[PDB]
Order: sequence, then C-alpha cells, then structure tokens
Amino acid sequence: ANLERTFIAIKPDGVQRGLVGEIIKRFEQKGFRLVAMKFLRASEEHLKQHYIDLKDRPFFPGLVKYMNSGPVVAMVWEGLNVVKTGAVMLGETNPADSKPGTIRGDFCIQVGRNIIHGSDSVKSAEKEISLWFKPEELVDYKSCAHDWVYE
Amino acid sequence: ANLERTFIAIKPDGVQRGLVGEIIKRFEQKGFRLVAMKFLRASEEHLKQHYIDLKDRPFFPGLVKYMNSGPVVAMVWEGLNVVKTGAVMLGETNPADSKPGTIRGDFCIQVGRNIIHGSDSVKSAEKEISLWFKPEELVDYKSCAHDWVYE
Amino acid sequence: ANLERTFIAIKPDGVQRGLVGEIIKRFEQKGFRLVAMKFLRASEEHLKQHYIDLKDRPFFPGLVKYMNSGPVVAMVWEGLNVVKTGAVMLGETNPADSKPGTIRGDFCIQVGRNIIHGSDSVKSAEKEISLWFKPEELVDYKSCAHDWVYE
Amino acid sequence: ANLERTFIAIKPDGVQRGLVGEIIKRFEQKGFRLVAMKFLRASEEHLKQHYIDLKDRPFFPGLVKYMNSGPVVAMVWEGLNVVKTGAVMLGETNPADSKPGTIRGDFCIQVGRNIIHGSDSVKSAEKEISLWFKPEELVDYKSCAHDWVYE
Amino acid sequence: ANLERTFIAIKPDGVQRGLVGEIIKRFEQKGFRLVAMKFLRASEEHLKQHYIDLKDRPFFPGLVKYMNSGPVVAMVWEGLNVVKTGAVMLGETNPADSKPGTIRGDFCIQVGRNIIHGSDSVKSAEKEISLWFKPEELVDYKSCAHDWVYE
Amino acid sequence: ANLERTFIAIKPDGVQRGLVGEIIKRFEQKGFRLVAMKFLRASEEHLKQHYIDLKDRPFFPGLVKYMNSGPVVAMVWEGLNVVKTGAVMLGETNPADSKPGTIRGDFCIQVGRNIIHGSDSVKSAEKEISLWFKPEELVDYKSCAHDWVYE
Repeated sequence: ANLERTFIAIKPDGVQRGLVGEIIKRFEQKGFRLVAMKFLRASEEHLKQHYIDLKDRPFFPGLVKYMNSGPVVAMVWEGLNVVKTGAVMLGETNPADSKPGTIRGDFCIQVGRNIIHGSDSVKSAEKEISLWFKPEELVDYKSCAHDWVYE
Repeated sequence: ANLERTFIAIKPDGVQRGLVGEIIKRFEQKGFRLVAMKFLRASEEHLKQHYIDLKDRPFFPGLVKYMNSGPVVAMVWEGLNVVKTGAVMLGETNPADSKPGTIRGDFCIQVGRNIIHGSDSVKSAEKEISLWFKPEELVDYKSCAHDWVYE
Repeated sequence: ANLERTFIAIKPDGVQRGLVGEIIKRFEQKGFRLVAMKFLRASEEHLKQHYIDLKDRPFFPGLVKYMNSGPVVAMVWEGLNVVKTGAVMLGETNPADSKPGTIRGDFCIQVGRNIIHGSDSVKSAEKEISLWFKPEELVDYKSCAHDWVYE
Repeated sequence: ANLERTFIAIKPDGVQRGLVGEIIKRFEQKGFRLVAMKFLRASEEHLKQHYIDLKDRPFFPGLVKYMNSGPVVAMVWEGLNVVKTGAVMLGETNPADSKPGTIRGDFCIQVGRNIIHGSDSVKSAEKEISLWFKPEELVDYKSCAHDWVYE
Repeated sequence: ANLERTFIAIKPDGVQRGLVGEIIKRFEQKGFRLVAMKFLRASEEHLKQHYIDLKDRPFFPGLVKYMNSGPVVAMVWEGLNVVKTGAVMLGETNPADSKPGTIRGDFCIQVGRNIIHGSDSVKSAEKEISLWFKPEELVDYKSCAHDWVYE
Repeated sequence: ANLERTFIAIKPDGVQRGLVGEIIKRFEQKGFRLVAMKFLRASEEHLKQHYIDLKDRPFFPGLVKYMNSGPVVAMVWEGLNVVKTGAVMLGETNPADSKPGTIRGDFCIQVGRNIIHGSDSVKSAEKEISLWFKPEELVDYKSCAHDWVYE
C-alpha cells in the first residue's frame, strides 16, 4: 500500500550540467509521486549531518566542500519500494559500475562528481527527510494515474 | 527467408498513462518492422481465450476483468529474434526487477500494472497472432532500411 | 466542446521513415484521447472514396498511387477543437511552410511526401471517420487525466 | 540586463500530468539560471493575494479552487529578457492559440487547465517573487556555461 | 532542385554547451542528407575570409576572436530548399526573435552567443562550402529513404 | 587517467539510418570531450589497413564491401576510462547481446549491421587514431563543464 518514501538530492554538478529536468522526468515517468522539493545551497553543518556516517573517511572534507559548491535540488518521492528502485534508477554509486540507462550511467564519469544522491535504506530515508524538510513541506495529494500504476 | 514475428500488446495501464507513442518508437528505432496494429477493448471472451492456459487459476477472473477495463494496443512486429529480443526490450515481467532502459524498467512499478505484454516463445507468438488478428490484417512490405539492418 | 473527433492518418512515408511513435506521442502529450487505430494498406478503391472530391483533378492518379504505396496508420483522436488544433500541430500542407515544432516542420520536406493527413474540418472528419472506421471500432473510455485537461 | 528574473509556476494540472521535468528542461536548455524552486500546496489566502487583482471577478472562487486543488512548483529563473522570453516559451494564455513548440502548445488544451503561469512584466515578476519566496530562498551562483551564453 | 546544398556551422558556444548531437538530429529527422562534416578550430585567416563582408566593421576583430575561441562543427547538408529551410530551422539571427521549436529559440539567448550559422542564400552556401571544405570532403551517397522523402 | 582517448566510428548503417545525432548526444551527455570528427567514405585501401589483421579471413571481402558501402563518421573522444566506458555505452559487439540503454541494444539487430565501432583497448585506440586522423585534426580545448565532471 505503497507509501514508502525516499530522499533524492541532485548534487551541484547535476544542477550545473543542466540535468534537473531530465532527472525529475525519470522519476515522474516511472510512476513515483513527488512529495517535496526545494532548491538551496546546503550549509556545511547540514551536509556533515547528512553524511555523518562518512565523517571519519579521508574524502569527507572534499565531499562536504563539493556538496556545498553549488545549489542542490532536494526531493522526496513516494512509491512502492521507491528506496531500492530509486537506487537502481540512479545506478551504482561509482558511475564506473553504472549501467547505461541509469542516471549515473548516462550522465557522469567520476564518483566524486556522480550527480545525484538517493537514500540507501528506509531508515536512512526517514532520517534524511527529517534533516532536509520540515514536515509541512511534505505535500499529501493523490496522483490521477494512481489506479493505473497500482492494483 | 521470412523473419520471425512477435505479439506485443500495450495493456490498459500503458494506454491510460500515455505511453503508446514511446513504446512504438522503441520498436521502430531498433529496426523492427510493424506488421499489424489495432486498438480495441478486448472482450472478456477474447481475453479468456488469450489466457486459456490460466483459466483455472484463482487470479483469472480478476486478470480478465482488469484487461477488459480499458483499450489495449495490439501489435505484431517482425525481425530476427524479435520474440526474445522484444522480451528483453520490455524488461522482466516484474517491473521491480526490470532494468533502467527497458520499457517496464523506465515506465512502471508494480507487476499487476506492468503496461505491456510480449510473446514468451515463437509457439506462443504464432498462437497470439492468430487469435488477435485476421491473416489479412497482417501487412506485407519491405522496410526502406532493410538492407542497412540486415546483411 | 470536448467530444469533437478528428481523423489522422500517418501516410506511407511516415510509416517507412519510422515516425509512428513520435507522431502518436505528440497527440498523447497534448491531452487528446485516442479513440480508434489500425494499420493497413488502403485499397485503391478505398482511397478513391477518401479523395472523391478530387477525382476529376490531374494529380488524382498520383495521389492514390502515393497513398497506396505502403501501409498507413489510421486514427481517430478526440478533444476540444481537435480538428483545428490537430491541423496546427501537423503544420501546413507544404512542409516547407510548416514551422519548426509542427510534425511536418520537424520531420519532412516535400509536399508529395508530407507524412501525415488530418481532417480539414469537422465535416471532413465525420466523413473520413465513417469511411475508415465502423462505429464498433471506436472505443469509449475516460482518460485518468481528463479532469486535469478539462474544467 | 542579464540579471532580470521571472516567476514561473507549474499549476496543479502540470504536476498531475507529469510535466514538471519536461518544463524545467526547457528553461535549463535555453540557458536561463534557476534561482529558486519549491513545491507546495498554495493556501486559499496566498492564492487570493496572488490573484488579488481579480477578487471582484466572477471566475475568482473557482480559480482559487483549481489553484488550491493540488500542489504547484514555484520557480524563479534568471536571464536576459527572461520575462518576455519566458512568456513566449509558455505560449499564449489560451492553449488553443499557443503554437506547437511552446509549453502550452505542446502540452495542454483548455484555458482553465493551462499548466503554467509566467510573470507578465518585470514589475509583476518582482511582486510575485517577493510574494512566493523568502529572500533567503533565492540562490546566487554562477552557471558554468555563463560565458558561452553571454558575451 | 533536390540537390541544393547549404553550409551549417555549430559555433563554439554550441559545442561548449553540448548541442552537437541535438542539432545534427534535427537535420537528420527532417530528411536532409549529411554531405560533409568536420570539427576544427577555424583559424583567424579562415574566419576573416568567412566574414569578409564585415571586414570593415568595428566588431569584426571581436567576432573573429570569438569564433576562434573554441572548435566549431562545420557541415554541408543537401536537400530540396535546404538553404531556406535550414535557416527556418535555425530561427532568426537574434535568439530574442527566434520562435520556440527552432534551434536558436530552444537553446540560446543572446545574438553574440547564437550557437549556429547557416548560409543565407545559394551563392553564400557555395562560397562557404568552397572556403570550409575541400571538394573531396563532400561525400556522394544516396539515402535509403530518398524515395520516401521525395516524389 | 583523464586524458585517455578512444576512436569511435559510426558505420555506414548508422549514418543511413539517421543515428548520427543520437550517438553523438550520448557521448556529449556522458561528459566526454569531442576531440576530432570527420565524415568520409573510407576506401577499400583504408579499410584494408584498418582491418589488416583480418586480411586472410573468408569474411574480409564482405566486411570491406560493407564498410565502404556508405560514409562513416569517425570520431575521437576523451575522458577517464573512455575506452572501456565507451565500449559499455556501445553494448556488446553482437546487438543480440547488447542491453537496452546501450547504443547497439537500442538501435540495431544483426552483428553484420551493428552501427558503430569503438576501440577495444588504449593500444588499439592510438593505432586507430593515427590511421584515421592527422595529428593536427585533434583539437585541444577545455570543456566549460570540466570541473563539474571531474574532481
């Protein structure tokens, strides 16, 4: 009954390279419902919170600097298995392993410029939704094609 | 030689979700030849015959009712290995497993609303072609690009 | 006036050149409803009835020859002002006078190879629909997006 | 000149019909800079402020109704003559007068379901921007391709 | 008449902004025949020859500097009225005046960064083809779809 | 490393079937840099050198015949791991094994009409580049988006 949500952020390279519309189209055409969306330059402290699990990695400062180097598009999407399916659609974390047809497979080359983030679990998703969105920014509506996407 | 043919049907949800053009385009761009095509609401009797091998399964009444709940686009496509290759282009029957780049992978979420049918064997293909089309609704012509698609 | 219908045929060149999906997509995305569709080689006799107002013109033989030279995709589309708007979408009769973004403007060059026909008036649409389709081939269903296309 | 901004809102019909990505791609590909974006159900109050110059009009309570009937994507885009040019890109107010190639020409049919709003003048834009966005929601960054879009 | 040629050049901003595939696709989809294509950084001397008519204009040095500032894609396309029709497809010289659906209307903003050049007459085309291409770089072949593009 | 180059040739079938723009777009959008491009009918003598290793095979004559039967688009592309990644983008040598989302998977059917060639190694690539291009045909410039594709 198809209420799972995931957090997806188009990274500053995705914005800079003019991919926002293309990426959103992929999620819309698949049948997922856009729940929330905002555009911002994320603060350093916010990004450190987001990537708290990577804080002791040598690449972490560079990741935070890159993730703050331009605006991101932050989104929440709803649908059956949106967490795992969203991850499939994005492609492997490293664009190198990413297959053609996927977002990273189609559009990027290096892991440190891999255009998009998607939650890696339901638990991570709910943390990330809380971090990036106030509850009232999550919009409840019913898609007109819902009964053709779901039995 | 006379090339292999497959039966492709765009299901009520694929029509409803506005994917008819997108789907046909993928077959045309691959180099397959459209042999036949019609748009209809398949009667429950016609669907009972299409799914006759499933007449004793518990889901059969619901399947037939669903498949009768909107029009389908019924098609025959020709080409080398079109049955197997068409099936790959459609993706796995469960969209949860279908890869980005495939029809079901790109455009749908749940197996009960999986937008499209393709024949699963040459046997099944000929069965399906004979059921859904009169032999005179199958058009013979040579694609202008045939000698660039086939040696 | 939202039940108006037009007759659209993809001409033999439009089929040969692989434009069936593209064409259908433009009608779907606009919000029009597909009512009927089939794929056939129209007989010379059928085409003489379609072009009956022109039977005494010198270009008649060549017109019927062209329209019979391969299969066409015959369609009925429904919506508010679909006749006039559909015509605008197609472009002008001469592709050279058809603007970029129209079907003829984007996809063909010469008036005698102008890929697509659309009815020129409601009167001609009603005539053409009857000629090419039996009433039982016209499917009645409601678009899930209807209430977002129409007030 | 180059720092002009306009207010673009994708109406509830454009969201419902899966056109958000499509619309953003058009502005991206043109060379305009996205300054702000958010997704929200606009309150009846907010909408009455936005349409305050029609309070005393027949069509007001149902307009405010439609515009509150689903979420909208509110955006601020920057560029030379973006107000006038954005308007041309959207098409005419009535989709029936909107040329193929424009957003309304391509995607919708009826004036009460015309998918998108754009500012009608520079003064209107600065009014709309200040109504719909906090100043801190407007992001200042430089497009990597700026020097290839502008002398 | 179907053997007319035109010179089309993607300017350095069109290459930088990743529009080469898109542009070529528009010409291919129209039915025109690619006759010659090369990628180069045009020399200052070459450019001064190309713009010989404007050699006494104040802006000529800056124009040559721009046009030398990155590579261009130089092309020759063949077809009926391709000089005039190519021009239409590109849009007006000033992207402010170019309509949605045209190359310039869809993809650029400022006249100085107007992404593409096409010949303005048969005489200009022949001059430009002689300047930019060696005779042996124009390739003779017949499109497989020629009889479907031309009567 | 980031300055690796590969050789990509769009075979005569790829040109004939109007896939030049589509192919180039896939490389552009990935973030690879176009270094060199020309369009020619490769002579039997040139193709004999290109396939020199296969000169004693029974299929060699028909291979050369095919590859000389129309023009090709020869390209050099640059970027990190572009040889291997380019290969993945193209799909397997046999279109039957090529996944949807790949060039051969999406656009062709038979191994002997498989639309495109890419280098199979760095060694091969440099050999092919020397054969197909003069060194002065390889253009040095920096992509405006370089710093958003690469760390």
